[PDB]
Amino acid sequence: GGLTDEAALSCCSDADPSTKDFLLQQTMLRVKDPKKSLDFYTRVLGMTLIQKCDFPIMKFSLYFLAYEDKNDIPKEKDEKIAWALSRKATLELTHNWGTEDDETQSYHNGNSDPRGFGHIGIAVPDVYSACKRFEELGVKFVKKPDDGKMKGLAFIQDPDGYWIEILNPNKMATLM
Amino acid sequence: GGLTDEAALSCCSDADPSTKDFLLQQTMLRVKDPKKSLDFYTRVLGMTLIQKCDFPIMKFSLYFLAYEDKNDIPKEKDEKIAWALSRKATLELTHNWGTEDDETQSYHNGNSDPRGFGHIGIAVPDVYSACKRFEELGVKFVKKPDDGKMKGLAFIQDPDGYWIEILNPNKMATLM
Ligand SMILES: COCCCn1ccc2cc(-c3cc(-c4ccccc4)cc(=O)n3O)cnc21
Ligand SMILES: COCCCn1ccc2cc(-c3cc(-c4ccccc4)cc(=O)n3O)cnc21
Ligand SMILES: [Zn+2]
Ligand SMILES: [Zn+2]
Repeated sequence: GGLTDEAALSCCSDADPSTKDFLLQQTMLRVKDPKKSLDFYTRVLGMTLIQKCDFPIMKFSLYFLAYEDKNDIPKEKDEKIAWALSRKATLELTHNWGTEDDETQSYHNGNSDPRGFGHIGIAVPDVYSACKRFEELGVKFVKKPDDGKMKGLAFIQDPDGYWIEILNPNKMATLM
Repeated sequence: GGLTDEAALSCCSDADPSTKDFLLQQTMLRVKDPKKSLDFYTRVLGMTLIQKCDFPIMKFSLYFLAYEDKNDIPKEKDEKIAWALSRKATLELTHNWGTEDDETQSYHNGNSDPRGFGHIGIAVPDVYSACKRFEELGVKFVKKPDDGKMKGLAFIQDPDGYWIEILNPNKMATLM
């Protein structure tokens, strides 16, 4: 039903040299309550808060989370922004002020109509031990590692309900 | 209002040692037409198609795009999957078979009600030269670099309408 491998490659062009230093820097998700999101991403997932930016006229804050050593965060405020925003693979959480206190408000995770965004995914050394720890911490699951046909791969959800895939790259090929 | 820097830090925890090797591997977006999406991400953005996986019973294809040298892609199939799925900062595009032929179908970019996911962002050496080339290539813009308040920061759109931030970490706007 889909493209063949050769048809897909027929649509691919070699990377133009003007793009050689481009990097996929961030994925932005809006979060209802930053206190709950910061606790989940740092305590449960082990990410580090590398930069916090506040925009008082726009009435929002940005929280940059990444798998980085906090000791690599520069001291100078200008060098800190240039370093945080040049890290690959960051998660940018947007807090629109006041959502945490609004009962009628909630964000949409993209996995039910209207669909679009699906998930972020974390590569781990051991899906089963990571998931046993998530169960112990009361994390909500979308798919446990041994549920469904795709055994050894899981999906959990964050406080806003966004999906997070948990995968071990060294054990994926046997699923084909 | 927003959180203070100290209040945000109090919500954070140091990383449990069992998460020390976790990495943010992928961001998944559903795409209506893989031919259009592959052309955009490779020719316009300069990403490389590092892995394509087809699931005949799930009725979908997965395309993994990343800023990687095509010469680093392994030759053998199982080695290829383990390498592609262990790269940081990949973009996973999901093609649910048949959407390209459904005139009434379209994905939602998360930027209009109901909101959630907002965008991916690419860090570039210079926003102006990057955007000059995007203009020459007929890319659709949400925000040109000098439109509105924040200068030197742009937002473009992919073929499904997902927003893509174009930023230069060395030339970000001054924070209040
Ligand atoms: C509970 O509903 C969850 C969504 C449906 N669903 C179930 C399993 C599954 C795996 C992949 C999947 C497979 C793979 C994969 C598997 C084997 C080899 C190579 C890639 C990579 C990947 O990123 N993803 O997301 C994608 N959707 C999946
Ligand atoms: C087209 O409407 C888009 C939504 C509203 N909007 C306008 C400008 C703008 C910049 C950032 C922004 C600023 C920054 C930033 C700016 C200065 C210092 C540090 C971070 C990082 C970042 O990832 N983003 O997304 C986020 N939303 C922004
Ligand atoms: Zn952003
Ligand atoms: Zn995935």
